[PDB]
Amino acid sequence: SKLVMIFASMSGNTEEMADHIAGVIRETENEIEVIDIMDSPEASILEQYDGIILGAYTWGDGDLPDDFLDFYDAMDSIDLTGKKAAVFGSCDSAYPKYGVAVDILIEKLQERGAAVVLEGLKVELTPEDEDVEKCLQFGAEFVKHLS
Ligand SMILES: Cc1cc2nc3c(=O)[nH]c(=O)nc-3n(C[C@H](O)[C@H](O)[C@H](O)COP(=O)(O)O)c2cc1C
Ligand SMILES: OC[C@H]1O[C@H](O)[C@H](O)[C@@H](O)[C@@H]1O
Repeated sequence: SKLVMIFASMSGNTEEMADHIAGVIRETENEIEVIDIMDSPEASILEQYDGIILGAYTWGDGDLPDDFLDFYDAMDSIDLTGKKAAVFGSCDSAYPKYGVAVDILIEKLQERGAAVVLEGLKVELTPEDEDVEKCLQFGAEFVKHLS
């Protein structure tokens, strides 16, 4: 199957999660294209993949990264029925609205018809060894849901 991952990372933590999730997935007989939101992918490309993984940190007042906002709006015009999807992000518990960018992206994927096959994965700030193992398990479980 063909997979796409779109992530956002300002201080590298969500990037580290993306690289380890995609690196695990890459060891299967599936292709995965990993794209940084700062390269401005158009949301219509999501329609062209069998599975979709989004990664995002949370920004001010429980919001999406600023660089995700145009893409998020463009998701209202895409059809994801049938696709398998999942979301992860780095987070900070000094904020009350903890990791809610993950929950916002999950909700939009649901609205467009994707089958969200994993709970959202939230890691506090920089992954530690246990967090990297969670990233491994996330990629492993995602692949199990494909066909
Ligand atoms: C201005 C600012 C606002 C933030 N707001 C939240 C928030 O509401 N909730 C949250 O969980 N983290 C929030 N954070 C924390 C970032 O999500 C956190 O530092 C994360 O590790 C960044 O991921 P990154 O390294 O991929 O950029 C915010 C951080 C900054 C600097
Ligand atoms: O792409 C726009 C339209 O796509 C689908 O039909 C959605 O279910 C509908 O709510 C939306 O208005």
